[PDB]
Amino acid sequence: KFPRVKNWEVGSITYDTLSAQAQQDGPCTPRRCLGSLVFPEQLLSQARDFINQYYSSIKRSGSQAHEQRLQEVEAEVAATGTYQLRESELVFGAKQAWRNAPRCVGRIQWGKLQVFDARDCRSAQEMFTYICNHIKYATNRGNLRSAITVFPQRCPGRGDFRIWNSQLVRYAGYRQQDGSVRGDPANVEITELCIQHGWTPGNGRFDVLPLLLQAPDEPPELFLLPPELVLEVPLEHPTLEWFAALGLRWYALPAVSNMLLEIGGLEFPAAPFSGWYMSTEIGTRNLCDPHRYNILEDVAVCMDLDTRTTSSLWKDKAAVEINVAVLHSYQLAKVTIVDHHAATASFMKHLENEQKARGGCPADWAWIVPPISGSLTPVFHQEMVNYFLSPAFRYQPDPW
Amino acid sequence: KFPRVKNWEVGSITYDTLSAQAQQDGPCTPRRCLGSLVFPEQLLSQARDFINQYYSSIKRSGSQAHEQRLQEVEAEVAATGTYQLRESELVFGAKQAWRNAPRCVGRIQWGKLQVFDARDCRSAQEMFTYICNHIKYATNRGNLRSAITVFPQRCPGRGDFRIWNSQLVRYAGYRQQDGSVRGDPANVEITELCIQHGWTPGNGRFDVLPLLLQAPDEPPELFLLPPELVLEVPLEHPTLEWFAALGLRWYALPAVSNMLLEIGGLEFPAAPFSGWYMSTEIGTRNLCDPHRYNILEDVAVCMDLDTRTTSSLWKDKAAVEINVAVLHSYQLAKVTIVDHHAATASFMKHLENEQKARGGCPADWAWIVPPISGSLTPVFHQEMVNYFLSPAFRYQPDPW
Ligand code: HEM
Ligand code: HEM
Ligand SMILES: O=[N+]([O-])c1ccc2cn[nH]c2c1
Ligand SMILES: O=[N+]([O-])c1ccc2cn[nH]c2c1
Ligand code: NA
Ligand SMILES: [Zn+2]
Repeated sequence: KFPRVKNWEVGSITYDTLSAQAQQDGPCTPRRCLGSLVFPEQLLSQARDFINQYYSSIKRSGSQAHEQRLQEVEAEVAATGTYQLRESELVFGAKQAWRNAPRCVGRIQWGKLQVFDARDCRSAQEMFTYICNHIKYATNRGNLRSAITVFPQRCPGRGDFRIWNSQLVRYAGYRQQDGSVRGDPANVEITELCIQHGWTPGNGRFDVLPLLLQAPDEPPELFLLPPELVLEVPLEHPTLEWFAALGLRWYALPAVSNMLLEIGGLEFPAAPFSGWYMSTEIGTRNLCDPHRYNILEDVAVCMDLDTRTTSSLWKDKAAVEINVAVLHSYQLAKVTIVDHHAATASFMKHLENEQKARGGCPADWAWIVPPISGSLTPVFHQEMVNYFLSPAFRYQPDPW
Repeated sequence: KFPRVKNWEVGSITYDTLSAQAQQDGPCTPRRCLGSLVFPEQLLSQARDFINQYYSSIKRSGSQAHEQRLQEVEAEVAATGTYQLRESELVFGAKQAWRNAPRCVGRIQWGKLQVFDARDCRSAQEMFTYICNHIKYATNRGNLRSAITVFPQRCPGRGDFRIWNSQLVRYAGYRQQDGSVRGDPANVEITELCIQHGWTPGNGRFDVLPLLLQAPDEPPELFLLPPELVLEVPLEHPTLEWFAALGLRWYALPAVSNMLLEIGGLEFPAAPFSGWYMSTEIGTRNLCDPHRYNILEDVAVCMDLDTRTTSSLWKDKAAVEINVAVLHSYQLAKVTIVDHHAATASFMKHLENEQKARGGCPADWAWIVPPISGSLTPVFHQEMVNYFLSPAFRYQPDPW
């Protein structure tokens, strides 16, 4: 009943006993594995389980306080169909959700998370203020700090609060007449939506998009982040002098804003969170994916590489230097960043810590292993077990 | 019912209808995914299914010959508890087994497999002759040809033919008294077994191991491969002149010899197959894996790289050049080899062919994506479905 998990580099063996307690069910079946794919009484059950987790965490399970809390939750759900989380529970819940995220390699930092309680938010304007304060705190002038802001939970009698943008800071993507895209191709849809809602666009490759914020049962409202709040880093290479001339740059703060936070059966459709970048996401994914900025060929040509044949590994060489530039640039600008070697090494420690703590750790191998130099990192040689635990961060349909 | 499979680079969508027809079951459940883990009547149902597959392949399903064959097989099983394959079925079966291997990126060449029928093999000595013949045919002085030699099947009241070695060509691994290992650490166990059975061990880093061949109900017999039959490639770099001095080398023929070929319920414990190398297996895994030759640091030092900090990406830079050396060296020696870019590109074509041919393709994402520069290849951005189809190549316990 317990999956044997082996590490092929050292040969060590462990058994995931935590998986046996996975809340929901994934896409896999004994007939076929779908691991590579990206995407009343029920409420009470989840609520009771979460409360049990909370009291267990503070070493007070089975106490009068524990029993009282369970009774209160039941009473509220019986009377309103929902319930109110206590401040301390929201904090605990948010940390667990990050802890439970199978695709996150930076989980060793799970317990260090600043939680901003915005459950009293009433308007899009107030949403904006909350978001600006989050960005300010999180950016901390380069010494990034992990944070999450939680807006009002989904209610049975009203619409949801939603942040239309996928991240708080993203670059516009403008479709050109010739069929090409200026800016980030991943952001074409949201870019066009902003324009449709009244935003006169820029014409650059790195235009910070306005926020399209939605209050319950109301059309989304446009808000522009003060430039002074958006910390960016100009990209240069330590030896390749011409690299800085490409005019490339990236933002400091990776802040996912389109996921749903689930705590004890309660759902928070708007709960943006942020940490700091692992260099490969910028250097490899954002800059080199064929469907993103796709700068590989241009960089290789500037590096005087032989792009005539694949065997020269011109692509690999260019990607490595682009990653070097990202690391060099962030360190120079004094903006928090972590390379894939340091990040994966820290995750191995996280796995060890979690084995002792809960007897396992939900991890998605395809996402944990970096987009470049996979086998050069320890996680590549580590077998993993992927499963769903709650509290959790979940994907949800776009509000439009 | 039919899993939706998406390519994230192009946005194309397909449905794997083939998976719903997968015979055997895998390790995954809706509770948890174990996709990253490395490891009479029943016979008749498997036999009938395979016979049906064969007749469908020659467009004669439902014919008198088809029915007569099904009846013939049923009669044989009732009279002996097993049955024999016709040569044409054996050839078809072997090809399907390769076609069905989820972890193989070279499947576009599946139809070109040359199948050698060695079911008439009478002894370990004859087994050796067959193996040497295979090596000669397959190597072809550098112009590699894919092939498989099928030895007698497993049958009741008789032992099995077995090749103890994991591959026909492997380098010895000598555990030094100081804890280290001279040669390939992955081959320590097999090296020590060869020694026990009377082999006089060498002391080099690249000593070609002898073959430990087992005939039914007989102890394994030692056989030395004539040096002239084992084609090897000395490794050098196109610009780094000192690389050649490292004395690195690798063999031309990758020939897996410890897997079990399963066809229509029948099992062939000894059926060695071979193709040609994808450069990353040698350059990245064999030479750079921590638990293998682990030459990364030494090469980085010779390259004058700053090995003090991980953020300089010295590991990545060294790995790329080692891979360049491999490609350059095999091309210079005129020995067939394929880089990861060309291999993955060909696999995308194979997926397209298979979608039209069978409505799907069992593929293990974790194994298909190369150990370096994953996202730089098209397969990384392609969702895959992993399932078991028969005929198939399966892992089996070591004979000892
Ligand atoms: C402290 C620095 C952090 C690092 C280095 C880190 C790194 C990563 C990486 C590399 C990914 C995969 C690529 C991607 O999804 O774009 C990821 C995914 C994820 N991370 Fe973390 N992370 C950090 C902080 C956080 C925080 C603060 C939270 C939440 C409180 C979090 C929640 C998640 C979630 C939910 C995902 C999955 C996103 C998805 O499925 O698209 N991470 N993280
Ligand atoms: C012709 C060129 C070929 C190429 C470039 C190729 C490449 C690969 C690669 C890269 C792997 C990954 C396994 C590893 O990491 O060692 C693999 C696995 C595999 N290949 Fe192919 N292959 C070829 C031919 C063949 C042939 C001729 C067969 C069978 C008739 C075959 C059967 C398999 C099987 C069964 C596996 C799984 C082995 C394991 O998991 O240990 N391959 N191949
Ligand atoms: O805070 N996050 O969930 C998050 C998401 C993606 C990346 C990439 N580098 N760092 C990250 C942090
Ligand atoms: O013969 N094979 O199945 C096989 C196994 C691993 C590799 C790596 N490059 N080529 C290969 C062929
Ligand atoms: Na990003
Ligand atoms: Zn799975």
